[PDB]
Amino acid sequence: GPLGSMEPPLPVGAQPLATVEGMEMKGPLREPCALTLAQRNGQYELIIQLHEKEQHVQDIIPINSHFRCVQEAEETLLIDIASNSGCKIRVQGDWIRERRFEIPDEEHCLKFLSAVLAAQKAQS
Repeated sequence: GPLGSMEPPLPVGAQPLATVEGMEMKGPLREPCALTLAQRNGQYELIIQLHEKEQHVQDIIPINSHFRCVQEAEETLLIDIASNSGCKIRVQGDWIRERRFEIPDEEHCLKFLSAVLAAQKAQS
């Protein structure tokens, strides 16, 4: 019913815990995107989707020490929700040097931040 006529863009094995629409900002320019948290193989992983004109690029960014989500701060992994209402976060790790992301949808931001925060909180 809720599923589309064709397999979803996200991995089949992946279990999208939460899905939200955000915007990826980069020094030279920005580009609309979407942040989706999913659990695969009993592990937590964050998938970043870019609304690229060509095709939705699938970026697999596993959640762990290498992956960090800082909410408008140098390193505020413990707290992220406190800064609701248009939340801006930054991701840095082996997969990517540094990229910015934002979610203007507060209601959606709560689920995204809560799910992602819980994932990192549980790991560390």
